[PDB]
Amino acid sequence: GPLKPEEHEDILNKLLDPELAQSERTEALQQLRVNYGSFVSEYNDLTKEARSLSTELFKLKNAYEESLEHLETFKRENKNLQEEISDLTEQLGSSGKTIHELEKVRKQLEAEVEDLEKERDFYFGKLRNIELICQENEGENDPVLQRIVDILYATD
Amino acid sequence: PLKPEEHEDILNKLLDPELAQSERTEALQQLRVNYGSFVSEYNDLTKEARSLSTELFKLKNAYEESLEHLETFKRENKNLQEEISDLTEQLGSSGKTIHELEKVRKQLEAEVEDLEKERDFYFGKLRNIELICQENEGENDPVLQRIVDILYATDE
Repeated sequence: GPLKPEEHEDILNKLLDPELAQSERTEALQQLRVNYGSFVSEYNDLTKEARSLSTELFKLKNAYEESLEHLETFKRENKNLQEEISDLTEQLGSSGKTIHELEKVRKQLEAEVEDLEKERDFYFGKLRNIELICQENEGENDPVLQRIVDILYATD
Repeated sequence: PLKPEEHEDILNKLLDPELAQSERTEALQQLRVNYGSFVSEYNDLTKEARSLSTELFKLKNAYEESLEHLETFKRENKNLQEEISDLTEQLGSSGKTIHELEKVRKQLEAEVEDLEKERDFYFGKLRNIELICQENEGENDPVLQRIVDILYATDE
């Protein structure tokens, strides 16, 4: 780009001698002049660049805060959905425990019905068998047997 | 640093090789000091620029990380919310199992009751018949003896 400090100094040295080539004197000044105009334009450009960088910054700062706000509202919804799932699985736990107890109850009741059915059949079959014996012997006209028959035939 | 016109005015003095040696040394020193400090202010600004080009870089990265965290929570929240509807169906059917098992419990308890009544009814008849056979033991009646054999026979 422009002139480095030690190069600039090289020209100043030439300009010190009051009796060096006048053509080279005026040529040395035009170098200093053209250099100084470039260095001002370089500095200016660099100032326009830093200003625009500062504008990109706080334009990105507006975006960062909208995103940090957006991200926080999903963090909260994520936590709310967590507690939601937690509460449903606690209910599934209790529901499951209730079902397990009702199934034990059902199993107990079915074993009791089986037993009671078989006991009822056992008594009924005895009454059938006893009526066959009364029937075999009815020609005896035995009033004791007929009392047994009266018990057998009585309806609820 | 000095304005381009002040710089020019110092070049205009130096154009003259007959300028007094004291005036020339001071002029040259004016351009010397000015140039070094201009290069300083230029280099301060360059490192000041690249400073904000790094902060902008870090912030850009942070902002994009913020966006990606928001996409992760979004995708996760839809996944949680679909999990809740699944858990909710599971719990809904769980409650239906409880209601069905409760209806079954009531029906089986009512059936146990009915079978106890019917069992007691036939048993009551057998008891009345045992009493008749007991009261008529003295008869030594083989028909009653066969009825007694039935009353006391075992299920096996």
